[PDB]
Formats: sequence, C-alpha cells, structure tokens
Amino acid sequence: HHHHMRVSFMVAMDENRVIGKDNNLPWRLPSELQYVKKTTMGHPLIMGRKNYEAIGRPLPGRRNIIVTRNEGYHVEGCEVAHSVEEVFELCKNEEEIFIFGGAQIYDLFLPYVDKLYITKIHHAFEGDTFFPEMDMTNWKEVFVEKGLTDEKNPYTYYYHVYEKQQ
Ligand SMILES: NC(=O)C1=CN([C@@H]2O[C@H](COP(=O)(O)OP(=O)(O)OC[C@H]3O[C@@H](n4cnc5c(N)ncnc54)[C@H](OP(=O)(O)O)[C@@H]3O)[C@@H](O)[C@H]2O)C=CC1
Ligand SMILES: CCc1nc(N)nc(N)c1C#CCc1cc(OC)ccc1OC
Repeated sequence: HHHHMRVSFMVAMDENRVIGKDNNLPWRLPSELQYVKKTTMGHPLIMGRKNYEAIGRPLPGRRNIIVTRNEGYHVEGCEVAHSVEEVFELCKNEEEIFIFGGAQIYDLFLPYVDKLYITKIHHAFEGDTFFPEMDMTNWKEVFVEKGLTDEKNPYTYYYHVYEKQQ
C-alpha cells in the first residue's frame, strides 16, 4: 500500500496554531520565507487550491502541485491533483515532497507525514485558519534554531524540525 517518497510538512504557526487570516498570512517575515525557499528548493510543493491562489503564481525551481476537487481546474506552470493518491502517483519517484498548506491540505496529508518543518512564532495573532493538532509521541526534534529578529522581521520565532521514529 506504500508510497516511497518522504512526506514533509512545511508550516509556520503562532502560539495558538494560527496560520492564516482572511485567506492570507497574518504576519510578514521575509527572513522566514528565505528559510522556506532554501529548504524547499528543488522539491515538489503540494498546496491547497486556496493557498495556491493567495500566492498567485508558480514558485520557481519546484514542481507546483495544486490540490482541488475541481476536475476542470488548470494553471500554466503548475500540476493539478484531486486526491492524496493522485499526488502519490505524480510524485512516485520523488525523494521528498513538501506539504505546503493550508489547513485543509495539512489535514488531508496528516496520516502520512514523516517529517515536520515547523516555524513557531511567539505571538498570538488574530486568525481564522489553524494548523491541525498532532501527537508527537514517537517523534524527535532534530533541529532547532532561533529566527532572525530585526526591523524587517519584528517577532520572535524559532525553526523546528521533527522526524517521526517510524
Ligand atoms: N503560515 C503558513 O505556513 C501557511 C498559511 N496558509 C494560510 O492558510 C489559508 C488557506 O488554508 P485553507 O483555507 O484551509 O485552504 P487550502 O489551501 O487547504 O485549500 C483548500 C482547498 O483545497 C482543496 N481541497 C481540500 N480538500 C480536498 C480534498 N480532500 N480533495 C481534493 N481537494 C481538496 C479544495 O479546493 P477546491 O475548492 O478548488 O475544490 C479546497 O477549497 C490561507 O490563509 C493561507 O494564507 C497557507 C499555507 C501555509
Ligand atoms: C509564512 C511563510 C511560510 N512559512 C513556512 N514555514 N511554511 C509555509 N508553508 C509558509 C507559507 C505560505 C504561503 C505563501 C507563500 C509564499 O511564497 C512561498 C508567498 C505567499 C504566501 O501566502 C500569501
């Protein structure tokens, strides 16, 4: 029944798991976006249809895969899938794919996540979209580092990476 690729989550959330507000990001952290680009470069990005449209354009140097239940949905420079299994088919030969949100898409792929790249922002934003709860039993933190806080990046935040022990 198994897929061969590593399923990694890529997400940034606040102290209460908020990841979005009014179909956008509640914060603006250029430095954190650089870490995201650095980490995901050359790997497929899997994104919910809403997430993708908020971004608005294909992210260069990565396979953009959009998840939608719309069978007539198309976008140039991007791939479209309509299910977890169709993603696994498209990415069958990939080493590692990144589930890039948003919340519905995180929920979809949660039974399959092997590795978690999560930025935690030490602030409580007003929001309406939340990262799903996770049982970390049998996971281990393998990297942690404080983010750069300066004029362009006005919050305290940390990068964490957790690996499943399965
Ligand atoms: N801080 C962070 O790291 C991140 C924050 N965000 C934020 O999250 C928000 C977006 O999240 P959310 O509203 O949940 O939207 P999603 O990105 O999860 O997209 C939801 C869409 O995905 C498609 N979809 C959902 N379930 C399925 C399924 N089972 N099969 C096929 N397609 C499916 C549907 O598309 P369709 O309607 O076309 O059928 C649905 O409308 C935005 O605010 C964004 O800015 C997003 C990513 C990361
Ligand atoms: C907040 C940026 C971010 N960080 C982490 N660690 N994981 C994520 N999935 C995201 C995200 C996002 C959405 C987004 C991305 C983007 O360029 C990559 C541009 C705009 C975006 O939302 C409008």
